[PDB]
Amino acid sequence: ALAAPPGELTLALTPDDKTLDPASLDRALAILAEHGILVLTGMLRTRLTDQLRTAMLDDLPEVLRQQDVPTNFVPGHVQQDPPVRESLLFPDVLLNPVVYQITHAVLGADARNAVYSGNMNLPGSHEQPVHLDEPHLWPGISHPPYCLCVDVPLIDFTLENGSTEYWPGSHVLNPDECYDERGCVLPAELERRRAVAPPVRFPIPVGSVVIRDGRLWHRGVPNLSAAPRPLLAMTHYTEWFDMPPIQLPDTVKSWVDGSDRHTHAHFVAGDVDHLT
Ligand code: NI
Repeated sequence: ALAAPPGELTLALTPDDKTLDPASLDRALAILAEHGILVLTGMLRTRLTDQLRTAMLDDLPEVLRQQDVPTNFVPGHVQQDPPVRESLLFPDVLLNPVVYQITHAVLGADARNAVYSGNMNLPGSHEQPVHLDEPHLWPGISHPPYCLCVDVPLIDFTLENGSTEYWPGSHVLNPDECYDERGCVLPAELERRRAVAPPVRFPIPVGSVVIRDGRLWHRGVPNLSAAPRPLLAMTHYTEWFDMPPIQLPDTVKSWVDGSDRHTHAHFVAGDVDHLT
């Protein structure tokens, strides 16, 4: 069992680091190209993650009261958006300079964030099937990345509370008849891959940010703790990939809109209801 993120996937920062130096950026990119997953430690201040964790746990009762609680694949992996109230929208989270340095270098200067969502993994949750969150664009074709998932754990993720299983290097795999309509990986391909490059799972401390290819094979797993495990999730896409805009209150337009760290946003006059 791993006690920490593996050194080969990890770059250590502080919240004062606003850019990676050239050698660190090169390493970040080499990790993403080879392994499809990069763990950045020490990115976000406690003040921010505390507030986001508290807001998501406070919203959970409303989410659980809905008629059909929306889940990712199997019981206990609840889809839950974080609030888009002005007081909980932070430049260092939505427009993190290190994250965008990386996504600009991989996806281009006009890459844009188009997801502001989350995954609440409840106590007693089930095992998800191995899947990709975003598909390859044509079957049987090798092509470069068009999207990067930016995952923000809001508590310490442990082997006990449902730290995600990742399949390193799987982001480039796209043989024929590999994926079903839900993005789940066909069992024959899973087992062939396992023999060559087995999956890994490891603790990730709150304050970290995980950047990964949207095509990376992974699965959520059971949370065997007594506490819900919140993840905040964003996804950067090439400018040409069609996505609906993120609904944001126009009280953040001044700093969101016109930044060179792009967001595909629609700005609204009221407060936005993130939950319904
Ligand atoms: Ni997933």
